[PDB]
Amino acid sequence: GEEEKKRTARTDYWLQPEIIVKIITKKLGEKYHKKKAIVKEVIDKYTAVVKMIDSGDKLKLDQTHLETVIPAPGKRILVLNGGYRGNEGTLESINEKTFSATIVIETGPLKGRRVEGIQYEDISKLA
Repeated sequence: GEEEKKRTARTDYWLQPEIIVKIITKKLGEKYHKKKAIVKEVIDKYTAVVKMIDSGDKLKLDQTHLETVIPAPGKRILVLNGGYRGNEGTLESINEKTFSATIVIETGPLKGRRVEGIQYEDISKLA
């Protein structure tokens, strides 16, 4: 949004369970590279368990081995960072200019908050 924060780095950990991420590490194999997996469990916030959506395999990858993926408008997302982090949102529209998205909070008393400028790195495709 209209923030004087030139850096959108809220928290260095962004791994939340029940989100889809893309494996950009290739460390476990190319069969896992650029593939989509769901976080089954986060261990130490910087490390999480991802179950391959396609392969079905259970992997143990660090945040640096994973990348947040952004769905289409109308889909649910999990906001990972910011003052809304931990909440669920619906993707309204994306801003590829700032690499951010417009999401509306769908959880708690914050439900109904359509907040814009949420970086693709601060949200994830909800499982």
